[PDB]
Amino acid sequence: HWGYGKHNGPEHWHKDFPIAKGERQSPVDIDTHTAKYDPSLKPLSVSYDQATSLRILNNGHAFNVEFDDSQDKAVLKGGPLDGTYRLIQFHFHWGSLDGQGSEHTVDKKKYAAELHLVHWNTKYGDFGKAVQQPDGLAVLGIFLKVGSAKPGLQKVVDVLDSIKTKGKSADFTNFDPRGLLPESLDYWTYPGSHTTPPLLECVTWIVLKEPISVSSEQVLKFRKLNFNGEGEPEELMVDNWRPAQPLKNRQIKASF
Ligand SMILES: [Zn+2]
Repeated sequence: HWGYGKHNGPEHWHKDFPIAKGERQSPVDIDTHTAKYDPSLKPLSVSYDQATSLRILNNGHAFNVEFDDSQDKAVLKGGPLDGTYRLIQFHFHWGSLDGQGSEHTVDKKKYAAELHLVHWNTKYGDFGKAVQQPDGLAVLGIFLKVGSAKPGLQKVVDVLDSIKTKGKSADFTNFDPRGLLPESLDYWTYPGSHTTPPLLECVTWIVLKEPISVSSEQVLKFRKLNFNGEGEPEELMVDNWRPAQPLKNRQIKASF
């Protein structure tokens, strides 16, 4: 099936998911000079004090931190959004080297990694139904640069050993997502899609301007993950990012 290799990479996805070359595909390049300042844009509201993490899993394309979304426990509202979005999971995209890894780019600049906090619109009742709506999801994107270590991230780094290969999972309770947020909530927003198959065009992108710094050692551990299942040839999980897609008329607005 699809992956990030030469034979099943992003350039091949269109064959199985024709929407690959749709009109509101993601990620894109954020041109800071063309992005439009919108004063009608409300401040983001991140309510994660009562978040409940459950576990972490290696799905063979990335690692996911799953949360209990049976109640309005960890929610996102305000900004360009209408209604309440519930956090379901978070994952990252990274590279083989520090000069690449982000999906979205700023003025063509690539970051070391990119964190995705995925949320679904409650009016649709479940994740599965939300992915069928134009306003079904809301993903908060955060860039990672290499500098100083991120204390909040270390809990996640230490558990990777446990989910080395495709299909493994481990209990992961009492993880507070708040340790991964930058100081500023200033952002860019545009309508787009998921960055992995089914690449459904149901996402309201919310990309934070201010990146979070992670240490060399922390990102190094990400790079030790495997795409492959256990007992199979070892394929390091690196460069699990999709290249920037055409804006195609769409407009990127700024909250600042
Ligand atoms: Zn993602």
